[PDB]
Amino acid sequence: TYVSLADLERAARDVLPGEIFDFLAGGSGTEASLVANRTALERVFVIPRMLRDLTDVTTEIDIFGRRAALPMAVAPVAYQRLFHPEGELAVARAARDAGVPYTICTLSSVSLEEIAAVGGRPWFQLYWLRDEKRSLDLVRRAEDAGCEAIVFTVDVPWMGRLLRDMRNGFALPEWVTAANFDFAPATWESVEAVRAHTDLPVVLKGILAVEDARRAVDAGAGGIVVSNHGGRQLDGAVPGIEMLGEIVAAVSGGCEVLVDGGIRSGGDVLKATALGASAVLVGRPVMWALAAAGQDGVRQLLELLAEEVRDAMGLAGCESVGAARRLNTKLGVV
Amino acid sequence: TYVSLADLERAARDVLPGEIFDFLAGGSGTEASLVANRTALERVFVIPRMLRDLTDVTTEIDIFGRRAALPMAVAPVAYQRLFHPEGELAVARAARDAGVPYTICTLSSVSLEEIAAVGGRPWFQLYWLRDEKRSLDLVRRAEDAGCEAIVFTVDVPWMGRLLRDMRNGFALPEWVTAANFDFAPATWESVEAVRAHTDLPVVLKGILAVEDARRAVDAGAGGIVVSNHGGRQLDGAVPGIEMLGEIVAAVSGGCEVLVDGGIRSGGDVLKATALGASAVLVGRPVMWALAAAGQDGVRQLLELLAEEVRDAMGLAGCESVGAARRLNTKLGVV
Amino acid sequence: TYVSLADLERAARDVLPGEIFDFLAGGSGTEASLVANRTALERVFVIPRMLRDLTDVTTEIDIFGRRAALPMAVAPVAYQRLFHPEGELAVARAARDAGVPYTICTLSSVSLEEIAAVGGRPWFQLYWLRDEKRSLDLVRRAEDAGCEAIVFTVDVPWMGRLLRDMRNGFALPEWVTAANFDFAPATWESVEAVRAHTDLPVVLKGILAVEDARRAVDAGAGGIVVSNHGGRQLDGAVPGIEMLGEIVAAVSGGCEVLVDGGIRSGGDVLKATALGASAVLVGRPVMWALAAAGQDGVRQLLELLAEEVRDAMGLAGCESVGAARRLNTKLGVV
Amino acid sequence: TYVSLADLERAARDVLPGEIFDFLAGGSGTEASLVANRTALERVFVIPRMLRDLTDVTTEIDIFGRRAALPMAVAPVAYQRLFHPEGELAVARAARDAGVPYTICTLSSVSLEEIAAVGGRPWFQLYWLRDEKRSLDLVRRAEDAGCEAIVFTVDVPWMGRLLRDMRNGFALPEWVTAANFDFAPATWESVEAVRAHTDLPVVLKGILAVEDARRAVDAGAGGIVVSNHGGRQLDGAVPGIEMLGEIVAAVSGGCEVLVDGGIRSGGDVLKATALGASAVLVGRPVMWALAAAGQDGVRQLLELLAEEVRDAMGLAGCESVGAARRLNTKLGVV
Ligand SMILES: Cc1cc2c(cc1C)[n+]([C@@](O)(C(N)=O)c1ccccc1)c1c(=O)[nH]c(=O)[nH]c1[n+]2C[C@H](O)[C@H](O)[C@H](O)COP(=O)(O)O
Ligand SMILES: Cc1cc2c(cc1C)[n+]([C@@](O)(C(N)=O)c1ccccc1)c1c(=O)[nH]c(=O)[nH]c1[n+]2C[C@H](O)[C@H](O)[C@H](O)COP(=O)(O)O
Ligand SMILES: Cc1cc2c(cc1C)[n+]([C@@](O)(C(N)=O)c1ccccc1)c1c(=O)[nH]c(=O)[nH]c1[n+]2C[C@H](O)[C@H](O)[C@H](O)COP(=O)(O)O
Ligand SMILES: Cc1cc2c(cc1C)[n+]([C@@](O)(C(N)=O)c1ccccc1)c1c(=O)[nH]c(=O)[nH]c1[n+]2C[C@H](O)[C@H](O)[C@H](O)COP(=O)(O)O
Repeated sequence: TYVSLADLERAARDVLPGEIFDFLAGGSGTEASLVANRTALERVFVIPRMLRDLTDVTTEIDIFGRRAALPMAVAPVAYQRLFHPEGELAVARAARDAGVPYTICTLSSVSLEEIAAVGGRPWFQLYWLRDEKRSLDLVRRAEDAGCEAIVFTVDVPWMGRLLRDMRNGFALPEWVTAANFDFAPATWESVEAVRAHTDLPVVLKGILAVEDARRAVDAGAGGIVVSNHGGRQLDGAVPGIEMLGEIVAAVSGGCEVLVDGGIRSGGDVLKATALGASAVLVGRPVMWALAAAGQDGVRQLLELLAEEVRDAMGLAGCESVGAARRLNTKLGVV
Repeated sequence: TYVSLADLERAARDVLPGEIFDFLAGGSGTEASLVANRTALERVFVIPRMLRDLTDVTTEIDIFGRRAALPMAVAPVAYQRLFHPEGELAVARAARDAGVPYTICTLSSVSLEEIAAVGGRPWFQLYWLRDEKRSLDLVRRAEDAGCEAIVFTVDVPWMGRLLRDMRNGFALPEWVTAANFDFAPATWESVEAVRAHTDLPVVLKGILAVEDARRAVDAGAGGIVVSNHGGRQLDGAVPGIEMLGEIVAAVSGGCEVLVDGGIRSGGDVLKATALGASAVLVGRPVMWALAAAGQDGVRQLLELLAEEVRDAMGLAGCESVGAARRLNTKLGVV
Repeated sequence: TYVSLADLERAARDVLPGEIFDFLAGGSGTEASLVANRTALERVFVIPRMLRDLTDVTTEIDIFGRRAALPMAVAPVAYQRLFHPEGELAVARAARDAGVPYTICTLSSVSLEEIAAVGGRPWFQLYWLRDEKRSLDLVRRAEDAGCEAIVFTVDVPWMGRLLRDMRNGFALPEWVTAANFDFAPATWESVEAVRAHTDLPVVLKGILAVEDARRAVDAGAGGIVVSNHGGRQLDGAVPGIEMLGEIVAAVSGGCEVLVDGGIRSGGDVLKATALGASAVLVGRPVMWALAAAGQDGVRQLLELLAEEVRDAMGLAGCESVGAARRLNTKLGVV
Repeated sequence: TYVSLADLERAARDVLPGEIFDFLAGGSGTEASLVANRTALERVFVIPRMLRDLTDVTTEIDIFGRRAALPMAVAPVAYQRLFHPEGELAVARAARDAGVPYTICTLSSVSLEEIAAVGGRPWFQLYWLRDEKRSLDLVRRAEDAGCEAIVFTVDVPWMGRLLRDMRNGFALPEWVTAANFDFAPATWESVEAVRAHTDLPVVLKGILAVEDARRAVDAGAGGIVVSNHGGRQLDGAVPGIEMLGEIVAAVSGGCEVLVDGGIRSGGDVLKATALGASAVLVGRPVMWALAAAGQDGVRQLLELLAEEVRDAMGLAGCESVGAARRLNTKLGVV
């Protein structure tokens, strides 16, 4: 029914109201960083290895103590009921059935306790709130509901200027709510409060500067996500993929280094791991599957990605994800 | 009404006679430098910083002793009554209300004494005239009218070959005059005469060679504008943005280093300051706002740019323009 | 009738059912490596030499002890009866008449004994089978039939995901069979078994990593083909042409270094030899000639390539292929 | 009537039979080098100098002892009566009136004695003939007719494959003859014979390798033309402009270094001299002027180029062509 992610997006374009598709597809400003995320992955070529034993090819990884089926998690994407009536529950169920971590947003259209109840060891994405006490109660909620990691999003002191939204007069419909509720910019002091408040690993999403990666490790982060936020925050922010190699070297095994932005295939996952990522986050494509076919859509996308990943690892001579990290790359043209 | 500068230009294209739009939009020769000004800014990506205190984000700067609201001034653009009946007065009033310096041209279609009377601490742009005595009387006029800086334009021994103008038979209409009047190429001797004749800071516009920047500082310039003149002078002249980093390093704090050409957004201002500029000049977009909506148009453009700038600084972790200058960049592709 | 290879392909597009043309033309995944093979050859420019003695310009080479008319062989392409009723026999006859080695596939639609009987010293391309004993009997067959080299294809643990085929529901027609029959991934242990089983030179096709080239030489390979398999295996695998220079230097005369992917002209052959290749393989264009005009088509293509090669060598000042290898190159843009 | 060279070519496209325009416009093979000649000049940007004394801006040069009005000569272009009934005489007259050297071809459609009689100190371009004695008699003819330099073309052991000509069945019409007559590849021995046979400076056209430039100087060449022959010889040969800087450094003042290919404006002339050329050759654009308007056309083109050159030198701060050679450049993108 679907052979690549490309045909998914077309499906979602038909199903969704254009102002919802635009909300999902769009970037900030002139969408330079949105485009650059794809340019970066397309410039990377792999140097595959030949003739290696591929008896037990496995795409599994251990991350934050738990096994995952792929080196991938579902990116935090707010208001998932915009794309399908079951919203976050459809996606979280498909993620659990696929063995892939799911990231519950601070701004989910279903409450985090409900999404966590689905099972499948989920993660919680935090946005720093007005006062510290509410922020730490959010952490506590997610911790009590059984979430396994606090994904502290650090690149949104405020939202980027999403011009597609401005020229649509797009507003949150009234059947979509911030189910976790009945906002202020974070600092390294905020990170310290969260780290002190939880035993869960704390993961900072939106690190792009080598020195912010070093400071994340010193701050006790269990990991970072190297990310320009899908090109929706600072327009002109460097793509995560372009900083990944440097950051991995500076961090020097001190924490997990994830990357997101533009992952559209198993080959892209391979590239990311060959540049040194522990895992990737996938955002928009998961929402395309959700809008096209609900939970079964996302399941199919996750299975198609699982096959593409295992395909690419074997054709490159990698029996484990660790070996994929030891691949070399070469930059190409366009 | 307007979300980016892009939609402004479209507005001005409708309102203006095509031969006036062409006069404003065009470059010299094959317009290679015109295009290259945009290519240069689009190749630059910022490495934003995270989690920094943004309590008092301020886009203000001190330049030539005075406070400015943004790190930006209105570029000198001759014959502004081509674009609107109020011409330079509409733009200067909007500049003053926005806290942004305005550059009165030697070739303004309203006299400099009138434009300065608007208030708002303006600057005077000088073209070297036939004989030294008239040139220095121009300086004296501008100094007496209360102008705060002499912007000595040094890259026009004569005008570039504007081919759009040749193929339109465009000529100055008879309702547009050089209101300052009832021309010869400048040299370093001319700069010295002007410097001796005024206590105002002297700023050389059109410096592109690292060694001309060094000599500007030795000559006593209070600053330079690194500029290929909007691609209207030497076609094939390197973009200012591409020389900015080198020049800033060679000048080593010896004078203010401004840049112009292609600034089209708050992100572009951020890029320029991350490459080391003290401030930028904006030319064509201001004229688009003037032609579309007179003084209120320019006010809106200046406010939209002010928001975009403050947006971009905060998303990049910069509480001051000084911090924006300490950002790193990375060159991308196309 | 035909002046370049370009007009051949058009001819084949008309003659062939679209799902057969797609099977021939297509790559894996998003076809990034397919495209990159052409991008790589188009970025390379030659620095020709002038005024050298061109009395006896000869395109001949000695490879694996035998003389060849051109520094080129026909790439292994399975199921050649898809393109013409005479299939591999038409191509092998044209190859023999042109003095160019022909590579019999494991998956040929005519048996290898028949294709070898055509004459013209052919080569045998091996895919590792289910059990070692069948694999080595294949080698033995080809050796007994008089094949001169075992081209061990090492980059297909399994096939790449050919999306053009998936979206056509393309399947092998019933008049096309694997005539050699009435599959498992290879390892360096497999290479060693083959080397021990034959006195023929063993050539590993699909080497892209410098260290796999070094290991090939240590393994006793008489040569390698530096190849990403025409962009049909790992999508995103670096083009052979981009690794050729490095590999040639690492191998340091230890074995023949061939390259394939994207060769479309005599100039391309020249580029490959200037980067250090001993010879190239040509795949798709030969099938275009086969589909357009059977054996006479391939003969014409081989003659047109022979002239283009000799043309390019002489205009570059090369009397022998050895001299072409001593040419320098320069990388260009797009 | 004409503002740039662009509008000339359009004029010639209308006037000329398409198979004649194609003969003039076309390159060899896939026309990669034809295109690359323009790409190379468009990637080069100048770093202009400011505020320099421009009292006596002069575009004149001394080359081979004689004064020329511009740093430019008309490239050798065979069979000029294809483009206009007056052929080489129209062009040579316009060249003389403009103070620009003219290169008489071995294959001119008017005899060299006639073209030289026009005046204006012309040059003779030599192709090595069947036997040495005829070749040296050609040199002697040109020397006796008063030619001032032997432009020995060294990059045509035979002609490139001009595919536009093959697909037009283009043949020399019967009103166009090789007026110098009633061919064999050259070697360094041929150069030595010519040098011994004439006191005229010998200039080798088609040098692209740094070491061929060194050997040209050792051979006693009074100069070289760094040229890939307008992309009509080896398709894929590096553009002259891309080798010019290296060659100028290796030659180290030992001979004049000219360049051709793609010169289309005064800016292009400036770029070439900033990379170190003594002068350029211009080919196709001169034929466009000849076909559009005969002798007056070429005169207009030469005057338009003279103005563009003087324009560009002054805007870059160069009072002499020597100063233009001391400009720096910067490579850009596309
Ligand atoms: C597409 C998309 C991405 C969003 C997202 C909403 C959408 C519709 N949201 C929003 O914050 C946002 N600013 O848009 C949000 C939207 C509306 C209101 C408030 C917030 C969140 C979020 O909550 N908390 C986060 O940590 N990241 C977010 N991302 C980025 C995502 O997680 C990956 O970084 C990136 O999508 C990888 O790229 P790719 O899609 O190419 O795989
Ligand atoms: C668009 C434009 C730019 C002009 C301008 C006129 C126009 C219509 N004029 C003219 O000299 C000129 N040569 O066109 C002029 C026009 C007509 C007659 C005589 C003179 C002046 C000028 O007086 N004195 C100067 O110092 N600079 C000038 N600029 C360049 C501007 O100040 C910025 O350097 C650049 O515009 C930044 O680029 P961007 O627009 O992308 O922000
Ligand atoms: C176009 C094409 C290339 C094939 C080919 C089939 C086709 C239709 N086959 C296939 O394996 C394949 N995977 O498609 C095969 C097809 C279908 C079923 C099973 C196998 C073989 C093969 O048997 N054994 C090999 O060693 N290489 C193969 N190549 C790659 C070729 O030899 C050159 O490497 C490359 O074509 C140079 O590039 P270019 O064409 O630009 O000159
Ligand atoms: C366009 C053109 C260029 C020719 C030319 C003929 C044409 C129609 N001819 C031909 O040899 C040729 N091979 O085409 C020729 C044609 C037909 C029969 C036999 C010979 C000669 C030639 O006699 N002796 C030479 O030394 N160079 C030649 N060029 C190259 C020229 O002098 C500059 O190198 C280049 O044109 C600079 O580039 P640009 O045009 O961009 O300024």
